[PDB]
This record gives sequence, C-alpha cells and structure tokens, in this order.
Amino acid sequence: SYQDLKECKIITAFITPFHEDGSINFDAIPALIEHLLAHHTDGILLAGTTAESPTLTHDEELELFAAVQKVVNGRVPLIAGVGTNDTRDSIEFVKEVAEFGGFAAGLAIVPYYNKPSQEGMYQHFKAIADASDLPIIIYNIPGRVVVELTPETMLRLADHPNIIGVKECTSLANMAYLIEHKPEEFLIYTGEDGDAFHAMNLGADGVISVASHTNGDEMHEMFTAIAESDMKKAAAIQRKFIPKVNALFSYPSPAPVKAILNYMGFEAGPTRLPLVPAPEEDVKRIIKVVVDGDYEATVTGVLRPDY
Amino acid sequence: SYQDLKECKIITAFITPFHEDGSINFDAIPALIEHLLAHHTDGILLAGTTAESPTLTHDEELELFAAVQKVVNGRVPLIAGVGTNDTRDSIEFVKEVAEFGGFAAGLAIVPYYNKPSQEGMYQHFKAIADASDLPIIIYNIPGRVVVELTPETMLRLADHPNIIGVKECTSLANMAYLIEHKPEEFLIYTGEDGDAFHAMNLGADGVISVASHTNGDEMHEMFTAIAESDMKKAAAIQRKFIPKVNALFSYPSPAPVKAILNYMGFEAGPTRLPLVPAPEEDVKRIIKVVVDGDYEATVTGVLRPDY
Amino acid sequence: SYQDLKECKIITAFITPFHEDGSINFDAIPALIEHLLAHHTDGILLAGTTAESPTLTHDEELELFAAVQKVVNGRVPLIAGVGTNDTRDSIEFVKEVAEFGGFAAGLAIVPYYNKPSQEGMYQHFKAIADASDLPIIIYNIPGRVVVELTPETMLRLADHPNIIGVKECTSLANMAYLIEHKPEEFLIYTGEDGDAFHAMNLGADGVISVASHTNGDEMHEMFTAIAESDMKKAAAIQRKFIPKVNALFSYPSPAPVKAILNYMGFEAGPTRLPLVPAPEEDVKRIIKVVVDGDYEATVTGVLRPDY
Amino acid sequence: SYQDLKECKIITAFITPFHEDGSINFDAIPALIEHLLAHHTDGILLAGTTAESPTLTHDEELELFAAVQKVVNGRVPLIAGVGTNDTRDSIEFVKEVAEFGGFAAGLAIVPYYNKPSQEGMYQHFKAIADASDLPIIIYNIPGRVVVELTPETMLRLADHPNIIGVKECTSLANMAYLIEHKPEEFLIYTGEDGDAFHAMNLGADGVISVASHTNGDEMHEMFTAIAESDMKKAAAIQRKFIPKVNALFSYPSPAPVKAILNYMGFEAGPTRLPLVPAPEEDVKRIIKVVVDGDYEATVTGVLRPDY
Ligand SMILES: N[C@@H](CCCC[NH3+])C(=O)O
Ligand SMILES: N[C@@H](CCCC[NH3+])C(=O)O
Ligand SMILES: N[C@@H](CCCC[NH3+])C(=O)O
Ligand SMILES: N[C@@H](CCCC[NH3+])C(=O)O
Ligand code: NA
Ligand code: NA
Ligand code: NA
Ligand code: NA
Repeated sequence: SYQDLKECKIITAFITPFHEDGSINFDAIPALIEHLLAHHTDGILLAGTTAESPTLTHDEELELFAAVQKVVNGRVPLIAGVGTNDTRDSIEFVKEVAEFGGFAAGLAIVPYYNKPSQEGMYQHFKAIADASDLPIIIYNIPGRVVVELTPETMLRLADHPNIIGVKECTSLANMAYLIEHKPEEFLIYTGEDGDAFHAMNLGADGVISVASHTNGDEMHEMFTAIAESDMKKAAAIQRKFIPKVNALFSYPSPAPVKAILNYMGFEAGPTRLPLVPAPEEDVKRIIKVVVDGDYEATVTGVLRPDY
Repeated sequence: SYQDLKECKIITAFITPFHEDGSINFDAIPALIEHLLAHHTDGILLAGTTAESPTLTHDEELELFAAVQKVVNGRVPLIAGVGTNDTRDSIEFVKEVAEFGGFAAGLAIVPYYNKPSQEGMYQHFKAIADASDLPIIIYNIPGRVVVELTPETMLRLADHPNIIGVKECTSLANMAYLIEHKPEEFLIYTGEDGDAFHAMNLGADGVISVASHTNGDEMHEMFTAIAESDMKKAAAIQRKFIPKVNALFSYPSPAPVKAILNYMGFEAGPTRLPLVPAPEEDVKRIIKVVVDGDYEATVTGVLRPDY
Repeated sequence: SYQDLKECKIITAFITPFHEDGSINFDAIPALIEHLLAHHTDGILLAGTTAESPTLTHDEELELFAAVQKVVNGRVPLIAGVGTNDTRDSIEFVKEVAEFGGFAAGLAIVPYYNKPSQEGMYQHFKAIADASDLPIIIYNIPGRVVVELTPETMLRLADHPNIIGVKECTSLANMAYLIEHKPEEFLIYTGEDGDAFHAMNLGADGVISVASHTNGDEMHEMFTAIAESDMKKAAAIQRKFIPKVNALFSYPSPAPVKAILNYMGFEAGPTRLPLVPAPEEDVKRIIKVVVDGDYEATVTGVLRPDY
Repeated sequence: SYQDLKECKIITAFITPFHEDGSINFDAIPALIEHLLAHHTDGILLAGTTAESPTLTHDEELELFAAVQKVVNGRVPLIAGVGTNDTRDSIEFVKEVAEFGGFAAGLAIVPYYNKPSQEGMYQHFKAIADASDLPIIIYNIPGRVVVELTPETMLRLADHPNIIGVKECTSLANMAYLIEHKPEEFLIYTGEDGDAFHAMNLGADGVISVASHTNGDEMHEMFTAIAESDMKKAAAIQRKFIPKVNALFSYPSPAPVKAILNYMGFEAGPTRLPLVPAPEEDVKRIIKVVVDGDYEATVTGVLRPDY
C-alpha cells in the first residue's frame, strides 16, 4: 500500500545472483540482503531492470520473491516487478503476485519494443491496475523503451485508486511538474541515481536505486544532509557521487554493479545473455571509481539451464 | 537457406489478424495471404514486429506458422520470427521452429529493453545461430530497441555459416558499408519502406515491408523501374510513396495498416494491448493518403483470452 | 574583475529596445534599467543573445554600453558581450571595449556556424583573453551553436589568469563537474533560468537570466530561500517557475520577453529581422503564464536603418 | 539567373587560400580554379561555409569575387555567399554584389545563432530576395545553424520570382518532397556529398560540393553512370565514396580538404581562427582515405592581419 512505502527514501533495485552454470544463486541472497539492510536500503524492488528480469521466467521471479521474503521478514517493504510489454501477461502475473502476497506494490514498465501510443499506455496500465489487490507503480524510462508517458497521461493514471506511484526516468522538468500536480497518496521516485540529489531537493519521495548496492552510506549521508538543511554537505557529496554513478553505467547495467559486488565478495556472479560481464579492463577502473578498491587478476554471459 | 531467399525483393512482415475477443482470427489468414501473393509479395516474414509478436505466445506463433504454411503451400519462402531479448528463450524457440520445419530462415532482433553491449549482442546471436538447422537473419532496429549492432559486429556475425542476412533499419550510410563488405551467402534487406528506393539503388537485396500489405503493386512498379533502368519512373513513384509510408506509421504500427486492411474488407481486426487501434479521425486520413479511399465512420485494445 | 562579479546572483542579459523604424530606442533604456535594479538584478550583461547582438553593429553596441553606464552609474557591475564567431573581429572589439572601460568582464560565446574543434575553441578563447585588460567569461551553449566546450577544455581555459568565468548551458552533470574542479578566481553561472534552482543547490555562483526582466522578485525569493535553508519554499517557487520559463522561450527569445515588457509599458518594441515579434495568439498566453496578466489585443520584424 | 545555373551538376564551394600570416593568398587562386575546371567543376560557389566566410570581411569577399571572376572569365557560372544572420547586413551586401555583377545567384543561409521562427526566416529571405537584381538560393543546414526551414516555408519562398534554388542539407525525405512540389525555375541541390548519389536518383539538380575539390573525377563518373543508366557502376562508386566524404569531415571542414590540397601542392594554407588545421596524425589518415596518397613529415590557426 501507499502507507507501506510512504517513508521509503532509498529503494534498492535488487540484482539477481547467478551461478556460473546460469541458474539463480539463492545461497548468495541472504548475505546481499543483509548488506543492503546494513547500508540504508529502506525498501527493495525485486525483478526490476537491475535484476535482469528480461532473462528471468515468471516462475523464477516467484522463487526469488519467496527467497527474499524469507530473509527480509517484513523488515522493509517490497515492490515486485510484474509488468512486461504484453498486457495479458502482465495481468496474469500481477494476479499471481497479489495472490502470493507480501508485496507493498507491483512495478509495471512502459511497454518496450512495441512503442504504444499514450492511449495504449493508458489502457495497458489501467488493465494491470484493475487486475488485482496489489497497487501499481508506473516505470517511465524512454532511455530503455524509446516511448514515454507524457505527464498528462501519467496524472490521468495517478487518479486510479490502485496506482500509487511512479519511478520516473525522464527530465527534472517533468519531475517538477509531477510533484506539483500529483494527486493524494501517490509517490514520485526518480530511477536516476545521478539525479537523486536534484529530485529530492525538488520534493520527490526517494530513489529507486542501483548505486545503493555499493554506495548506500554516502547516498544516506546526502539525503540526511538535504533533510537537515546542510545543502553544502549534500552538494559536495553529489558532485563526487556523479562519476561513481557514471562508472556503474559505463558498461550495460548490472554488469558494473555485479563486478563490484563480486569484488566485495558477495558472489553476484555473471550476467545472463544477452548481457555479458564487464571486461577486466573496465572492472579495474569501475572498482577504483565507485568504491576506491584496488582490483587484481574475453567475457562470458550465461544461460538459464535448459534441463 | 540463402538460396531460398536469394531472389526475394518484397518480403511482407505479415500482420496477425485478431478476433474482437482477442483470440487469433485464423479464418481471415487465407484471404490475406492470397491478397499478398496477388500483389507481388515474394516472401513472407511471420511473427515480426508487424505481427504484434510481443503480444503473442510462442505456442500461438507455432499455430500461426502452421496456418500460413497450409495456405502458402510452398509458393513463396517463409521467415519465422524466433528472437526475443532472452537468449535462452530464443535458443529454445528456434530449436522448436527448426523441428517444425518449412522455413527458409529465422529472424532474431537485437535485444530490446536490456540494452546489451556489442559483445553481448555477438554472443546472443552466435548462440541462436549455433542452436539449430535454421539459418538466421539479424534484425537491427535502434528505433525500437535503442541499441544497435555496429557494421563491424554485424560483419563479424555475417561470417557465421548459419547467419545469412540482415534486416537493417539504421541509415543508408550503414547500408552502403554493409553492401560493400558483405561476405558471400549474405542478404541485405532494408526494414524501412521509405528507404526501399535508395537501398535498392545502393545494391540491397530487397525490403522486408509493412507497406506491401496495401501498396504492393506500386512498390513492384518502382522496383521493376529500378531493374529496367527507368530511374525517372522509379523516382516519381518514390516521391509519391513517402507520404504513404508516413501515414502507415502516423499511429503506432500495425494500427494504421490494420485500419486500411479492415477498410479493404480483410478482417485484420483490432490490435492487442498495449497497442490500441488507430483513432477514427486518423483512420479516414490514413486511408485517403495510403490507398486513396473514402472511409465512412474511443478505441479498444484487446487481450489474449485467459481461458 | 572576478572581485567585481563575485557576489552577483542574478545577472540580467539586457534586451535592446528598438523603435518601430528599427533604430535603437535609447529613450526606453533608463526606465528598463531602473526596473531591473528595483527587482533584484545585481549585475547586467550587455550585448548578449537576449540583446539581439547578432543584429547589432559593434558601433551600436558601444553606443548601448555608453547609454547603460550613464544610467547604471556604477551601482551594479556590467558585463560586455564581445565575442563573435570570428577570432580577429573578437580581438579587435574586446580591445575597443577594454579601452572604453567601465566593464567587470567580457562575454565570449563558443563560435557559431563554423563549428570549431576543441583546439579551435581553445586558441579562439586564448587569443581573446590575451588581447586586453578585460577578463573573459566563456559562454557555452550547444543549443545555439551546435558544438560545445568539453569540461576538460573549459578547465584548461579556466587556468588562464584573464579567464574568470563561464555561462554554462549544457547539463547539470557538467555543471557539477565544473563546480567540483574549478580553479580559484573562477565563476560558474548557469545561462538557463529553468536550471537556476538546481544549479544554485549544486554550488553555482548564480544565473545570467532572461526571466529576471519580468520575474526578478520570485527568482530572488527562491534564491533567498536556498540561502536561508528553506528548501521547501525554494522547491515550491521552482515548480511554479518552470512553466513561466517555458513560456518565455515558447517563441524565439527575446520575442516573448519583449511582448511582456511592452505589456508592462516599457517600450521594448519589436525585434530586428531575422527575428519577428511573437504572434498575437501567443502574446496573450505568454503574458497570462509569465506575469498573470490580462492582455487586450501578421507580425513585422524590423531593420537597422540604412541611413 | 536560373538559366545560367540550369545545367550545373557539380558546383564547388571554393575554399579561401590563406597565407601563413593570415592574409588571403590570391596568388594560389588561379591554380586551384584551373584544377577545379579540369576536374568537372561546372559551377563555383564563393564565400560559402567551405570558404570560411565567417572569418572573411565583406570587403575581402568582394576582393575574392574579383580575383576569381578574372580567372574564371565566364567559363562557368558563379554563386556568391551574401547572407548572414543579420537581415540588414545581408540586404546591403547582396546590393553590393548585384552592383558588382558577374554572379548567377546569391546564396543566403538560414540565420545562425539567433534561431528565428519560420515567419522570421520568411521575412529574412523575402527581404534579401526583394533587395537586388541578383536571384537567391536558400541554404538550409540545421547541422550548422540548429533551426531549419520546413518544406512548407521553403516552397512559399520558392514562389518568389527572385528565389531560384535551395542548397538542402536535411533529409532525403525532405529532398523528395521539394523535388515533387517544386515550382518552375527552381533548382534543388544537395549540400551533402555523401547524399549526392541518392539526391540525383531522387531527381535533384546537382550537388554543392566540398569533395569536388579532391574527388571531382569519381563524382562525375558516378553522375555520368546515373545519367547513362549504369546504376551498378554508380552504386559501386558511391559505396567507396562515403568513407572519403567521412574523412573530409573527420575534423572541422575545411581543415581536411585544405590538408589534402596542401599535399597536392595547391597552397591552400592554414585555416583562420577559430578554425585550426587538422592535426598531423589526422592529416596522414585523411590523405590516405580520400586520395590514396602517402603523407610524410600542435597546430596553429591564423588571424586576418590587424594592420
Ligand atoms: N524476456 C521477456 C519475458 C519476461 C518475463 C518476465 N521476467 C521480456 O523481456 O518481456
Ligand atoms: N512479450 C515478451 C515475450 C514474447 C514471446 C514471443 N512472442 C517479449 O516481447 O519479449
Ligand atoms: N551578425 C554577425 C556580426 C555581429 C556583430 C557584433 N554584434 C554575427 O552574428 O556574427
Ligand atoms: N563573422 C560574422 C560576419 C560575416 C561577414 C561576412 N563574411 C558572421 O559569421 O556572421
Ligand atoms: Na492513484
Ligand atoms: Na554467414
Ligand atoms: Na582563470
Ligand atoms: Na522562385
């Protein structure tokens, strides 16, 4: 519900650890979750982009939902990735997730590849929002799906009693407009780690983050500074935060974040194809920029076992 | 095989007709196919973007492949859409399609949403090409998938004995480079109807088309004129052809092409959500521009039956 | 000097009022200047983009510099627009301006139309900075000049003892990097009114503004709120400020700002060709959005007298 | 007049040779003109972009006009660059050029930097077209001036009795529309060397070229092949022509073309600031790609003498 997520500032879009053979590494999940909870993750998004959801089956996502719920144990609210570019598929899966329970919301992305019109988007998100007991957060990211929801269509959907938020990845101008004209019980999150400083100053509710995996402390430091009216401290952190964010996306995410987490000893493992791990040369630089670590010594993307 | 598709000039990316309830209209297929074959379609791509493949299940696509093969009866070669943004899913389906048989090639798109690197794309396509007997045509379209295969990576993949073509939707500069440096047994298609004229002049092998549904004759007249060294006639058709192509994409495809086909009486039906049919105001304009027709008059996207 | 401009927060890029015959309206200058100074303009840029400098002769600009200095009377520091896309022209004019005197700095834009390389830009700005006693503020705006100074080249130029600032119109990511790595005696201004809020929070020195003409008070209220740690008030003003900024650029600037100033009764007059005044339909909308005013009603761009 | 330029296929946008001290090298002009005339230049544009006109004074342009007219001696028609981003300046200069005589047309670019609206553009070009006896060709290039003329505004201007052409640098879709709906006695040239093949196939009148300086023969070869219905030959040349064009713009033009012309022994000299000569490393590659030459062994842009 909205009330469940209301106070969340740093929602982490959780990676999916994989074994070398391509199967999910469930054994690695507890250590990673505890790391997040020890580093100011106050909410967790499962089966998002960062989780490599395109390469996960719906049934694998349900197993992941179970594995994480067991560890988290109601300590922080959870959001489930439920939407695809197929409205029927999204409807059936959100029903399964609502039935499975334990989630504060379902995340549904603006459909990718098929490039729907504003009206298509409207009917897509209305159908998902109508489908179950689980409230919906809209994921708007033209950088990944080409098309984008206009703020006009967004606010029309925001009026739905079962749509309670947006993970907005467009412009700060758009961000400001949504904050200004938002209805009640509707949350506005940025999905852009580099913009979080600006988004929070603008009046956003938080960030749905990749960088909170590895830089949770300094993000909290920055957010605390903003909230405690120490703008000089917040800006200083932000200026130093930007190149770290940039490094985390200097190869297709979540390859960079997985490389750092592997270095930290968290067995994030490789990426599932079509994604490949970051090249060794990039890994050394990435680790140096993001966490100030010294990394030592072709890449292979993996496949979900066909047996 | 390459030999099967060698002489193709106009390959139609066939729509999927839907009933008003959301199920596939198999009844309407025989009439639509015969229409294409009577209007200079010399090859058919099934389960492409125009077919609304992202809203079709793999099982539904197999059912479509069966229905079309029964009607076509080997008259023209067929290409099956096999690729998704999930390499494992793509491997399993291309193996199913190869076993099903009766296809000249399989089309695999550059992965959408997850935005893989060049090395990601390479391993993705290599795995699909390694997977079965069915040769692969790569589908390169940054306009839908954000990322794109560079000509270098493209030509690396072209050297694979089981990769025999590309459906290129980038620029004419890229097309020229590819045509220049192509290996043997490799077909270069444009996936953009508005570029078909320039691509053919440049030395391309043909077009995988939406416009062939409704404007097959004038496309054939243009191509014939290019082949018979009547460039003035070719250019004349091209200059009048462009606003027709523009109309076909003035609402998210395949909405406009379905509208025209419905007007022509082929029961293409509505689109599946997240795509909605073209608005009534657009429908009249589109028909007037594309087929010089007079159309006599909220839209509803439909869903695959959950039963 | 740097010291003269150090404490500036809102620097207005002053318009050039024109008579209906195309000559400069020097009569209207005294009233417009006093208006700016009574509405929290703490510095004035003369002969900038907003002044329609490309349609002014160098001799006319000297006449403007004289008229403004007489009225201002040293109350606020002044910046002279000195740079064109011709390095020699720029050298000769900055030497004239330095000899004329009474300016805190000279503004030199990144050359337009000819699209120089980074090394071209470097030598361009170095020559202008070497040319005279007048320190230089670089004007970086790819939105008008296509090309842009990279932060690296920008910071190379910043090390020049006679380059003391930048008017940055790129992104907030670039702004942050520049603020972080700035040398001593170097001012960082945003030239984008809609970014002023985020730039100030990020640590920028101020704004060189169009909006200050008509909305100086609320900009000062916003800046004061940023300075007094009242971020909620600041963000509130910002969110309402953005559609006002958008209106000011809804027709090629300075057409919209001149329309408002004419409505306010300052005889800003028309624009010089190739710029035309804002259309009557736009004028009413713009005034309503920007200054909440009720406007009671072919446009004509005017020419500098050939006599 | 239109009749003067009607049969022109390859119009060369002539460079301006400079001495090391920054002054125009008039001594170098005769050799270059003869080279052009010996290599299928059938018309010459003076004081265009390639001429580095932004760095030339109007009085220098008149001297260049005289120097070239003396050498050419009516052998080929000439077009003069007369337009700036200042309508009054453009009006006064076209009057001087019409009075000076010897030109078939004046070229006027869409105003740069000030980003006028369609109406501003209309009134700008109407004023220039109204000003003198010399007919006008519109230069539409958003790549250099940001803004662009819509085909609608272009064709409105095309109806002016004293506007007889366009140097179009947008898209081939736009190119086709203009060719289709052109009025009588109106010429359509591409200003994009890489597009010339496509433009000519589409029905354009010719190219206003940079590459004709160094690759005049193969362009003529290509154009002859198109005109003689040998499309295979024309395409083969085009595919090999593209990387040569690309090399000619791999550093800000006309630096690359000047480097090749200096290698050919034509004393093109350096570029005037803000443009700098191509770096030695680029020069070696450029010469190899464009003219298959082997080049042997910081850069300095020059300034027009201030004495
Ligand atoms: N790979 C498909 C299916 C995703 C299934 C749920 N994770 C897609 O990206 O849409
Ligand atoms: N909707 C998913 C699955 C497609 C299944 C095959 N048509 C996707 O676009 O990737
Ligand atoms: N119109 C020319 C000359 C400007 C003269 C100084 N205002 C240009 O924009 O470069
Ligand atoms: N440098 C100025 C003046 C050009 C004078 C004629 N070549 C401009 O680019 O507009
Ligand atoms: Na709601
Ligand atoms: Na191959
Ligand atoms: Na300095
Ligand atoms: Na005309």
